Amino acid sequence: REQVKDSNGNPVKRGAKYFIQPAKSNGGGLVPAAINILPFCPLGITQTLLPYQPGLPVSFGYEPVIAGTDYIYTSTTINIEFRSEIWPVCNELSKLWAVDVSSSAAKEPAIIIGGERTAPNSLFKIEEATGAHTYKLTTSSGTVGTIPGPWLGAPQLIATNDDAKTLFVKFVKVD
Amino acid sequence: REQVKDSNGNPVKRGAKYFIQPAKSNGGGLVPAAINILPFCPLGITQTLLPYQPGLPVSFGYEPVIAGTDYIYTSTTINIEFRSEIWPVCNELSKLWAVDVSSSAAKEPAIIIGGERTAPNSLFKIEEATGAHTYKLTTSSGTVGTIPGPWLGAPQLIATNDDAKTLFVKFVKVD
Amino acid sequence: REQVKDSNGNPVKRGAKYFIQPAKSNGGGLVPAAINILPFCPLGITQTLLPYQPGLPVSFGYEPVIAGTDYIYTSTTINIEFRSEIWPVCNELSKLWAVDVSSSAAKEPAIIIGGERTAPNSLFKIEEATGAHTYKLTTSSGTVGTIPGPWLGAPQLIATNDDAKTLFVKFVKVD
Amino acid sequence: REQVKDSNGNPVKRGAKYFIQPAKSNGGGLVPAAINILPFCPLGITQTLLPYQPGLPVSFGYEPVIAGTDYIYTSTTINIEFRSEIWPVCNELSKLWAVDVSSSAAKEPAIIIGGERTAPNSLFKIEEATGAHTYKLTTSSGTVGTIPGPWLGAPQLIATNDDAKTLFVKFVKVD
Ligand code: 68G
Ligand code: 68G
Ligand code: 68G
Ligand code: 68G
Repeated sequence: REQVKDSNGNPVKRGAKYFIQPAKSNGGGLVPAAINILPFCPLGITQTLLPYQPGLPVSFGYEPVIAGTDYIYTSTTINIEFRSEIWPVCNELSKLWAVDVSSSAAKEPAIIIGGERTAPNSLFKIEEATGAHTYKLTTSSGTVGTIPGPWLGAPQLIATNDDAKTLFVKFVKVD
Repeated sequence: REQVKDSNGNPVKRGAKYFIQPAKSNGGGLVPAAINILPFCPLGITQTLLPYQPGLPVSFGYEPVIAGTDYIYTSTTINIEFRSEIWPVCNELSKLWAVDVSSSAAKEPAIIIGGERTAPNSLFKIEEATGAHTYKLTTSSGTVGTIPGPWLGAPQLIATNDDAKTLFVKFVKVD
Repeated sequence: REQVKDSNGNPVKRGAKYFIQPAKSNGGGLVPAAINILPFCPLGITQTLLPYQPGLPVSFGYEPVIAGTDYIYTSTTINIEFRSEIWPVCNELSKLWAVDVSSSAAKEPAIIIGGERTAPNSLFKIEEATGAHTYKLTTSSGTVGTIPGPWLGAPQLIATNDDAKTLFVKFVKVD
Repeated sequence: REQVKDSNGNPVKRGAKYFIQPAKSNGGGLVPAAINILPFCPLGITQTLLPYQPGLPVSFGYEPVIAGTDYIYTSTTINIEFRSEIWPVCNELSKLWAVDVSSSAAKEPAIIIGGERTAPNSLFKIEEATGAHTYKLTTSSGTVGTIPGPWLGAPQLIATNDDAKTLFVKFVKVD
């Protein structure tokens, strides 16, 4: 396991703010977005198609434990949380990424917003991918990938074990 | 072929306005509704969950042809069009029901709003079912049925060969 | 004070279901609708422009008191409440009509959905208007009238003391 | 007239892409946003409340005329256009900023999206303010200012002669 690095080569700091930006793409960062109409909670996660939109920042925290370091390592379980002062819907749910485990979850389940910090579906690992400062995210339900989503076909995050669907990302420090 | 009858026993007249109401249901009539987020045209068709809502009016017209008669007969191809002065979106498409034949069409294709009068996918038949006063609609892609749709699970219309999904309806003359 | 009558001449029953339908109009009954974008709660009340839409039913209950009668009388304070099994937004607020008394209320304040049963802003009286089975509604902030609202200019309910803005209605028993 | 300068001291070039960002603000750049519900075209312009969102790019072009120079000068009439491949609504109107001159225009009219290049209401000037690198925009209806708008109070652009409402901005060169 190695220090995960941001897009400028510096190791990623626990609790600090990063945009997640899909490598080698015309569109922008990852953002919350409704994936169902009504009810529209929990929200899904999509890549915006808009080129200079950087994403909504997130920060990473270890779970469990790791009373050692202010730095994020690969292959080690974290929670991923959106960081926003404003959050005008879905307020009874958290901002933690989580894999949909509801009774309507799809065979490749959507990644939603609203996990509980300790529940197994909220745990991710960051792993090295082939590509400088390029990574992938995994979960116990599969690797994070995409399919075309409901907003003009923008990529929507799901968990999948189809290798051709993996989402490759880099982490861009919020400055 | 028999004369199709409205919910008061009278023959259904070509060009007059009817609500299409699902038989044996605590919900209301059939209404346009978005089935996709963006783009949201073409519109789909959904049964409203609200009990007192009668649906949006439609009318029926022979296609092709038929100049013998004022009435609508079973087993005979017609167009079905919503009738509404107010139509604030998807103005580039008609108000004619049609089966989705677009490149993204599901295996059980949605019934969408926007057909061309002579197009094959715009032709329906009315057929008798058991009782009442009760009918079904058929197209060359299958019988009109429903699945749970994006508006709190409200039934959404589709063309299907699954007999368990048949939507049984009555036609309520508009005042 | 007199028994208020429905559109079919029968006195109005406490707790029973009625559509409120503006007299002498091309459009339909009164319905909840968002009057602001975000936040969209509390909901406003508009007249739908769609001709055969009857409104969302309401029922009237005395407040205070009146331990006497199953019948609604003029000039006597009631609450007005929307009656719907389904209510998919604004759930932390009631379905009682009320006059907006928030810090952003307009000089002619909107009628909103969400009053508290005993608060003074949730109290209405039904009064006779010139017209058979025609009434108006009043509140301590003024008579219920309309202005053009945000949905294609559909009439939105407000409280006003401008006599030219009064909304004249009839009560149509839900059958 | 002076050469207008971007937030890095370089002269602003006609036709190149800039974000317009409000000076001294915890919110982001300027973006199209619906200001009316239905119809929702034309779009208005709002400052986003989200801190890391840079706004949607614009570019500037002389109108009329001026073929001496590549750069944008103060005190000189230009068009301002949003620049975006993705434009999923209001396609019947341009991406040009304009002052609302429609029959429903407020006393301090909204700045809307959809002007005609030669139309008077589509002409702006850039003027210096105090520091930085800081400017304002003016039109023949007044200076561009803001009021709290329909998206959680986010500032919405309008033309005004109220000096207390002046929006002070910098121009951030798009990468
Ligand atoms: C429900 C709540 C949400 C959506 C519907 C939606 C939804 C979305 C969508 C609109 C976009 C991501 C997809 C995309 O790239 O779109 C690209 C941009 C467009 C397609 C053009 C503008 C779309 C407008 C804003 C929506 C019009 C609503 C239509 C008319 C309603 C149709 C309803 C039918 C059922 C009839 C988006 C984005 C987006 N969202 Mg979103 N998002 C949310 C929720 C949140 C939310 C709580 C947050 C934290 C403040 C949040 C953040 C956020 C950020 C930072 C960003 C982006 O940069 C965005 O990519 C962006 O482009 O915004 C313009 N979102 N969020
Ligand atoms: C886009 C355009 C459309 C929808 C999104 C939509 C959509 C819909 C839906 C709302 C309903 C059918 C489903 C139902 O039973 O719901 C029942 C009632 C509700 C679910 C509660 C009210 C929902 C409100 C009105 C909309 C809120 C939208 C949310 C906040 C957007 C968030 C989106 C996320 C992605 C962020 C409906 C109906 C409905 N429609 Mg619809 N419909 C259209 C389009 C039309 C249209 C052109 C017409 C001809 C005038 C038209 C008519 C029409 C009629 C007559 C009726 C009904 O009686 C309805 O069943 C009804 O209950 O209206 C309240 N519609 N139409
Ligand atoms: C937020 C929640 C709501 C709206 C936005 C909205 C809103 C509304 C509106 C849509 C209509 C009343 C005004 C009217 O006559 O419209 C007439 C019909 C149209 C203009 C065409 C269809 C409009 C579609 C459904 C909405 C598209 C959403 C657009 C694309 C979003 C634009 C967002 C911008 C910011 C970018 C309406 C009606 C309406 N509502 Mg509404 N209503 C609600 C809320 C409720 C609600 C909780 C209930 C109890 C189930 C409820 C009931 C209800 C009933 C029974 C009825 C009607 O009969 C309605 O008049 C009707 O025509 O529905 C189609 N509504 N409700
Ligand atoms: C209709 C079309 C539009 C809106 C409703 C709307 C609307 C808006 C709003 C949402 C924001 C600006 C205000 C803001 O800061 O909000 C900040 C973030 C939020 C308030 C949370 C997310 C709200 C979600 C995305 C929409 C939910 C709609 C509700 C559920 C509808 C209920 C309606 C009731 C009547 C029933 C916004 C932005 C926004 N827009 Mg917008 N915008 C448009 C149109 C466009 C448009 C054509 C473009 C060119 C691609 C476009 C771009 C654009 C960009 C780049 C950005 C931003 O960065 C934004 O500030 C942003 O934060 O996006 C999330 N927009 N655009």
